[PDB]
Amino acid sequence: IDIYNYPNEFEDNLGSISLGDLHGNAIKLIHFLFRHKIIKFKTEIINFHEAYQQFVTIYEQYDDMVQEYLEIRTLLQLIQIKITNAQQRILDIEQKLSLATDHQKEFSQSLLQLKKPIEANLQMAEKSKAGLEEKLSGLKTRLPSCIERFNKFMTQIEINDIKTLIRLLGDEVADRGSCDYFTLRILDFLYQNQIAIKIILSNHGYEFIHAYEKLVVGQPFKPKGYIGDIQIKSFWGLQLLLEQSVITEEELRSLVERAYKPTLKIIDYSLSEDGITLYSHAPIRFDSIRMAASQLGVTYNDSTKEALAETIDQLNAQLQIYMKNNMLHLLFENNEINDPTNMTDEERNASPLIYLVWNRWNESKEVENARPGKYNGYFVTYVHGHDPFQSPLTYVYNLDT
Amino acid sequence: NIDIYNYPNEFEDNLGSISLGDLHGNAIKLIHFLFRHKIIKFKTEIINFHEAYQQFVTIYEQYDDMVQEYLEIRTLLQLIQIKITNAQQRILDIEQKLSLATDHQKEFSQSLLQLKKPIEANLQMAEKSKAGLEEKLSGLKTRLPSCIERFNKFMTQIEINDIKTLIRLLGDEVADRGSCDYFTLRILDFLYQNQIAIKIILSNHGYEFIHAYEKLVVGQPFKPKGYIGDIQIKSFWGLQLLLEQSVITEEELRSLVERAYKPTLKIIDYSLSEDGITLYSHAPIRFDSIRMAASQLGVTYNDSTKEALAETIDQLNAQLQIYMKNNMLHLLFENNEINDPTNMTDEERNASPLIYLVWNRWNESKEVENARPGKYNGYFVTYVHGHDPFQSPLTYVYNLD
Repeated sequence: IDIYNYPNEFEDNLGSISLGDLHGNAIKLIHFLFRHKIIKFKTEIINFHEAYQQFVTIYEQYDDMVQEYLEIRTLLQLIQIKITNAQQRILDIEQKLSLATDHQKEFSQSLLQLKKPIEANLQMAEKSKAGLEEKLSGLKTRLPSCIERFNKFMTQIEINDIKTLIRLLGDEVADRGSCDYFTLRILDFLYQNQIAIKIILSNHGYEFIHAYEKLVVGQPFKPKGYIGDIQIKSFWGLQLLLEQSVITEEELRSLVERAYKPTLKIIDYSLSEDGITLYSHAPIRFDSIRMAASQLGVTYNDSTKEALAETIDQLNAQLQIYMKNNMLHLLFENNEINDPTNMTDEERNASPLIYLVWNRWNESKEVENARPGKYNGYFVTYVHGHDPFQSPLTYVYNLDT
Repeated sequence: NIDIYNYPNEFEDNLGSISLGDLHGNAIKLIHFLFRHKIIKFKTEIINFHEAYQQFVTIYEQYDDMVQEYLEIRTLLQLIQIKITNAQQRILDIEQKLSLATDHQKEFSQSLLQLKKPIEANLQMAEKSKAGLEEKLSGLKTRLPSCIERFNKFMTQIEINDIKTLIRLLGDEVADRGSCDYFTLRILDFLYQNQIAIKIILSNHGYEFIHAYEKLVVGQPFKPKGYIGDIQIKSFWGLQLLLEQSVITEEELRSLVERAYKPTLKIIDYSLSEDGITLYSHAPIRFDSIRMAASQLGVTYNDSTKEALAETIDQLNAQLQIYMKNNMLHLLFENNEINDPTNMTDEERNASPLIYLVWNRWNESKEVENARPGKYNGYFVTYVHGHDPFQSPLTYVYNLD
C-alpha cells in the first residue's frame, strides 16, 4: 500500500485490527486509521487527497529538521571530546596553582605558562561549539510553524468507527520515523474519542519508556542508547521539541501518562470458542510465557485457554505496576547478554522480557518444538510484528500491516 | 654481548662517564653493569664471587615467577569486582526504591523483593569467588619476606669500589618487564649512600612509575598511568605487591624514592667536551625539540654556545625538579589529544614535547639533514639515546643497547 496518498481502498474488519510495524511513522498510522475507517475527514473538508497531502508535507519537512538535529548532535559530541581534554588538564593545573603558598613563586609562574596555551585551545573549541548551539537556536526558531501546521491538520479529523479494537504490535515510538510527538498526539486523539488501543511492548518502545522514566526522576529525557540514534530518530524528533521548549513537559507527561502508558502490554490475547491467539512484538516461543511469569512472580497456568488468558492478564498487570512506578528499566538491565536477538536458554530465563522484545527468528529456531499450534486441548495462534523470517506455519502471522 | 646472569669475568675501565642503555626494569642487568665497570665490588670476606652473584640471580627469577602469579590473581579479581560493583549498585538501587515505597504498596514491594533475590544470589557467589583468590593472594604474602630477606643479605655483601665515575641510565629503569622495582631502588639507594653521581633520564616506563608515585603521596592508590600494559610494567607490580602486602611500609618506599631516585632524574643531559656538547636522551629525538621543551616549561632558550645550551638544559632540569618536589609531572605527560606518541606531528610535539622525548621512535623518514646536525653554531653535537630498533649511520649518533 501507498501510505503517502489518501487511501482509495477501504477495509472493514472483524472487531479488531493489528498494525504490524509502524516504524515510528505517523503517516503510516494516519493512513492505517483512514484505510480501516477508524477516522475520517469532517464534512466541511472537500478535497480529502489535498488534506492528507498537507500532513505528508509537514511530516517530511519536520523529518529534515530532525536530520539536521542529528548532525548537530554528532558534531557537539565530537567537539565535546576536545573541550573535555583541555578542561581536564586545566582543572588539574588550577588545583596545583590554587594550593600554591607564597613560598612557591617560580612554581606558580611555571604553571601559568603551561596553562596559557591549553586555555587558548579550550577557548577556540568552546566557541566552535557556540556556533553549533547557535545553528540549534536557528532550528528552535523554525519548529513552531511546523507544529502549528500539524495542529491545523488535526483540526480536520474526526472519529468514525468506535467499535474496533486497535492493536499496535510495536515500534510506534523511538524508531526511523519523523516525530513521536505526532504519534502521541494521534494516540491522544484516539484516547479522547474512547477508542480501544493496545500497544505491545517492543525494544524501540522500551528506548522511549527508558527516556521517560529518566525524565521523571530528573535525568535528561534521553534513552538507553543500545539502539543507535538514526534508528530511533523519531524519539529525537520528540526530544527536540522538549529541550527547545516548543512543547511543555506537562504536555508530554499528559500524553504519555494518559494515552501511551495505559495501553502497554507484554503480550495480548483474544479468545475464540476453541483456542487462543497470542499477540506479541517479536516472534517468540510458547515456553517463554512461563519464563516471563517467573520473573514477575506471576503464577503460571495454561491448563485451559482461560488459565493462560488469566496468566497473561496478570503479567500485564505487573507490567502496569512497573509503569506506574516508572521502573520498567529494572527489568531490562542485563549486561551479561551477548546478543539480545539470539538469546540463550540461560539468558532467556534470566531476562525474559528482553527476549520478548528483541527476538529475531531464523530456521535454527524454526523447530517443531518452538510454537505448537495446540496445547492442553486448545488451539494456539501466534501473531507478531514484522520479522524478516517467514515461518510456513499456517497459525503463525508475521504482520507488515 | 655480556652474560648478565653470571658474575662478570670481563672488566673495563671508564673514561669519566658511563652510560647504560636498556635497563628494562631488570636489577640483574644493573648489578652486572655496576660490577663489570667496577663501581661495586664484593667484600673481602666473600670468597666465591660467582656463587654469591648466583644467589641474587636465583632470588630474582623466583621472585619474577611470584610476580606473574600476582598478575593472574589481580586480573581475575578486577573482573570479579566488576561483577560485585554491578550487583551492589542494584541491590542498593532497588533497596532505595523499596525504601521509597509507601506502606500502600503490597504487590509493588512483593515484586521488587522477588526481583532482588537473583542479583543477591549472584552477589554472594561472586563475593565467594573473590574471597578464595584473596586467600591465595596472602598465601603468597607469606612467601615474599623470604625473598626480600635474602636480597638484604646479598646487599650486605657488596661495597663500593670506584667513586670517581658518573653513571647515566638512559631510561626504562622502573615499570618495565623486569621482576621488581624494589631491588632497583635499593641498589640506587646503595649508590646514593656511597656518594656516587648517578643521573637517570626519564622515560615512558619511568613516567608510569612516577605517575603511580604521585598518585600515592597525595593519598590515592599507588596505581600507574596505564598506557603500557601490565605485564610490560611488571617490575612496578613487583614493587606494588610488597607495598600492598605490608612486607614493606610506605615510609621506606617514600624515603627511597624521594632521596635515591627523584633527585637523579634528568630529561636531557649533557657532558661538555673541548669542542662541543654531547646530548643524553632516552628516545631518538631532534635538536629543535629541545627548544620546544623550554617553550613548554618557560625556560629561556639559548643555544648560541655549547655552554648556553648547557645552562638552558640545567634550568630545564631545575624546573623538572620543581615538578617532582610538588609531585606534578603528570601535568606534562597527560595529553589525550595526541593520536600517536611514537610518531608525533609538529603541533603535537610543540604541544607536549616531553611526551615526544620519552616516546619517539626513529625510522628511515625521520632521518633528515635538518634533524640531528653534527655541528651547530660553533660546537659539535653528539647524540646518545636508549635502545631503539632503527640504526642511524651518522658517526655522532649512538643508539646504546
